[PDB]
This record gives sequence, structure tokens and C-alpha cells, in this order.
Amino acid sequence: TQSHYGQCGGIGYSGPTVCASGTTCQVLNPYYSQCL
Ligand SMILES: *[C@@H]1O[C@H](CO)[C@@H](O)[C@H](O)[C@H]1O
Repeated sequence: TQSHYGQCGGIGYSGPTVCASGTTCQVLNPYYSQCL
């Protein structure tokens, strides 16, 4: 589970995609998404 400020899954990012409860995956850019 992706911690706060971690990359939650942009294009190609097959790592931790689900953010910690309370943090939401914010797709900031096509490849950069951050759990906020
Ligand atoms: C949030 O936590 C993940 C591991 O769960 C780590 O890879 C991230 O870098 C961190 O921000």
C-alpha cells in the first residue's frame, strides 16, 4: 500500500498503486501520480 507522497501509479508504474486509507491517488501528470 503506497504511503503518502508516494507514486500511486502513473503510466507504466506497476508498483504500489493503492494508497494508504486516507490518502488518495492524485494523478498529477500522465506518469506522475501521488498519494495525497
Ligand atoms: C510510501 O510507501 C511506499 C511503500 O509502501 C514507498 O515505496 C514510497 O516511496 C513511500 O512514499
